[PDB]
Amino acid sequence: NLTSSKFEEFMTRHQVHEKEEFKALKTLSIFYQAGTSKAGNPIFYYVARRFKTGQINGDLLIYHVLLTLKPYYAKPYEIVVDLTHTGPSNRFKTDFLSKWFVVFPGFAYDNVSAVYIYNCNSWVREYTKYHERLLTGLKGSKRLVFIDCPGKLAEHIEHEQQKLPAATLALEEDLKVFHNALKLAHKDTKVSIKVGSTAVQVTSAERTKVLGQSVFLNDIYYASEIEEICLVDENQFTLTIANQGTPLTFMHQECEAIVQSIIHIRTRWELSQPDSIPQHTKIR
Ligand SMILES: CCCCCCCCCCCCCCCCCC(=O)O[C@@H](COC(=O)CCCCCCCCCCCCCCC)COP(=O)(O)OCCN
Repeated sequence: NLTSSKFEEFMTRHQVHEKEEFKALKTLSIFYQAGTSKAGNPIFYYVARRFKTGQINGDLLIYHVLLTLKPYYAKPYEIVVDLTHTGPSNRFKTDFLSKWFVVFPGFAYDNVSAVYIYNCNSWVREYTKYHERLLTGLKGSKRLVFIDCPGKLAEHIEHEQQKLPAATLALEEDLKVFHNALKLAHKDTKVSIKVGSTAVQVTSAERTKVLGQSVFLNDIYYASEIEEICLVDENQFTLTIANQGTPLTFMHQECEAIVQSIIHIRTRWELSQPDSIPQHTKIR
């Protein structure tokens, strides 16, 4: 017996404005409004990789999202979802994922004009497949728009109005592209490794079906997550990532040149961290 009105009433009396954990949600900037699109509707951003799946009460996030939509959700609006560097540590669960469908007034769902998903990656696609039963409503919908490059965003949201997180923008500068590479797995597929100053981006060069739509799957591995860099052969090199299990092996004509480039970034981070040395070793 849960509806949009009871949830709204419950939070109000269960006062949360002075919790000192509801305030931090604003500074963290998980959900905020910025700019307007060509059609003239306001645009809201959702930074997906700022939510830790077990550190705050889930109901607080819903209330914060709701409280910033009341003045606007009576008319059409648009949402930009930023999935940069999203992983299993910031997922929703079935108990908490199904709440999002039964908490807002029924017309709030209809006013959503379009959705712009940004920087999808492999984990998200697998996450969608597992929960495909719930997300059947979104299957094949025409309101989902997938962005392939930052330039395409200009068409829908005009430049000088887009406000993405400062971190997200920094991940598209000083790039060192290596086109035509190939990824070695159970089923290989073209990729294009890029090695910026801070992190390594494995941008797939082939479109794949996500929620019934073809799209590219860009993946980002940060320096701190890089553990092993080796060159088995000039044809192939292998990378090991923390907590990801099996290492990733790729084939390129100049793997040694690419392998050298990654080492430079890793070495600089080693100097960057001030801590002398960690204590003990984690074993699984
Ligand atoms: C109603 C307004 C909702 C505003 C939400 C703002 C915050 C965005 C957060 C997006 C990620 C987390 C929530 C994802 C589930 C949202 C489910 C939902 O509300 O879906 C309905 C409305 O959705 C929308 O209008 C916008 C959908 C947002 C984008 C969804 C992306 C899905 C792709 C995978 C996301 C993986 C996220 C991983 C964890 C962060 C679909 O329409 P319907 O016909 O089923 O509704 C009638 C139900 N009685």
